Amino acid sequence: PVEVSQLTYNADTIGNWVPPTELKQTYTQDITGLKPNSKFIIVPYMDRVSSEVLQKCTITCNEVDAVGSISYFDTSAIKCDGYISFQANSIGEATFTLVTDYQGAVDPKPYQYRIIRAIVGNN
Amino acid sequence: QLTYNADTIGNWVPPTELKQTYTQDITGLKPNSKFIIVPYMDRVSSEVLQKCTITCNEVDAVGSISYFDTSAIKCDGYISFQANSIGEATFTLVTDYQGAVDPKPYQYRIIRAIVGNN
Repeated sequence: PVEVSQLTYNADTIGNWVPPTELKQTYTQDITGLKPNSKFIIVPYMDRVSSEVLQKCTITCNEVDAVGSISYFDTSAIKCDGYISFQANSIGEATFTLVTDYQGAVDPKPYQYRIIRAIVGNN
Repeated sequence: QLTYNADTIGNWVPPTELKQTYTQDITGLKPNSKFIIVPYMDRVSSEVLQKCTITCNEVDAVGSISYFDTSAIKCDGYISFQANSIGEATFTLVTDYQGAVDPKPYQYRIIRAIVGNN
């Protein structure tokens, strides 16, 4: 176990949300390979050319106690905001709900996420 | 035991010149505690290519943050740092904006692991 005086944050795990294939879509996505039963926070980041066709995406976890929503929007009024604080399950997984409303969706570029883990205790 | 607080948000002070290097102190933090600051965005693009890059002046801090609001959107990076004994941390901002009439600030979110005396 890591003493609080040696606490560090690992923030180098990044990934992509699978893009939708319809203009309005609700779906889920699993993230996998996490330390089992650890506490994490997932935050949005962006390095992404705007589609300029109003690609709105909201992510949440329907577990009570996974707290927060993440919002993405790429057209003029840029959103890359929110967070979700969650605990990975006993096999190192978590699931998220995505709700997308895109005004165009030919071959959309994924929105992007970063997972942060405090390395302290046995987390 | 371990929970995160991620609701502390703030603004980076905007530049007064087209090309600028300046510092900003974030204050009010728990003295000596360890944090990670990430960029976020909730902001109308200027469309005038407002580029901002941030690094931390504190001893042993690590990372860089980048912002860019025009076509190729950047809201990226992170800095992991320790607040000083006063509850402050100093950052260096490098800005290169193609226009700069009353610019909207770029935005940050500070994450703290609430564990032990952190």
